[PDB]
Amino acid sequence: MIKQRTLKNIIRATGVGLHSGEKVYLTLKPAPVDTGIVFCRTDLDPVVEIPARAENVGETTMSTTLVKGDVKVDTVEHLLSAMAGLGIDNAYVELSASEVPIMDGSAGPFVFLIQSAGLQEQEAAKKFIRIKREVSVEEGDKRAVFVPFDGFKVSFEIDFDHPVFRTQQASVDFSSTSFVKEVSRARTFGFMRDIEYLRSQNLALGGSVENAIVVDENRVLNEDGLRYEDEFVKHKILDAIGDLYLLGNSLIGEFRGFKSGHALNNQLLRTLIADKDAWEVVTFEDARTAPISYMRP
Ligand SMILES: CC#CCOc1ccc(C(=O)N[C@H](C(=O)NO)C(C)(C)N)cc1
Ligand SMILES: [Zn+2]
Repeated sequence: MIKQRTLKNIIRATGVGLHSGEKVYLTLKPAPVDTGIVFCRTDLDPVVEIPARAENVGETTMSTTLVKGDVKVDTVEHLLSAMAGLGIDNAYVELSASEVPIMDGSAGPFVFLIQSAGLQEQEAAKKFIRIKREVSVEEGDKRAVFVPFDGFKVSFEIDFDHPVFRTQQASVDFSSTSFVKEVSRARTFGFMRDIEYLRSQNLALGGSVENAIVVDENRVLNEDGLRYEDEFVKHKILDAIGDLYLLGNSLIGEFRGFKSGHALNNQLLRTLIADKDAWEVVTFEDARTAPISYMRP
């Protein structure tokens, strides 16, 4: 069988929230079978747990935020993209603040911290969600779609009227290309002109060339340039993988994004969940037959 996975050992990371600018401690802890991903705010008294599920998504303005009453966990998408890429089903995510650390702006440091500690396969089948029919959400010129596909594929299109914006479309098939090599290192991006407005709203407070691609009026400000020729659209793919992982199970299908973001990604998940005839929970007794393959633990 394709087994569920958790962490072999507890791992720790320190960083700052991209939007809050606040120092934060992140701890990833091994979790038992069928736990899912659960956030734990250890700076609160009492401590608050927020399961990483589509129903707990409260805000989608700049990042995906989880909410439980008056308690929040901001910018969960890059850590969840790393967990989805590596096939982590169960984990406790302890945070000392309301925002996950931005690290270098990509999923790269999270992928490394997890792979350093290593993965533990658990004696229970991994549950997948197969897309049986097309599900789509549109709002204005923005669109987010699930199409049946025997594997996992992400297609994305962005349309920025800026001189820096190169390849604005990309399609990644996870049967042909690894998450680690092709997507994990794609950093988040911001426009210098927006950062001014964002900081007046207490947003992007921790943003810098150290954790983001910073775009000027005509070029990338970062001394060392880009990690990929199409790093902007590859980061949008990284975000969709993370937002989609809030479904709580790995998807077997194709995601297509057209100028979409966190808000529409969550709306698509909400529509899929509601449209129960569009999907089915499946397990694979033989990994040789399975449409999605994961790296050895
Ligand atoms: C100096 C300096 C600086 C950096 O400042 C910012 C400001 C905002 C963002 C942001 O909103 N990013 C989003 C993201 O990746 N959500 O996961 C994205 C790409 C979907 N809009 C990123 C960096
Ligand atoms: Zn992002």
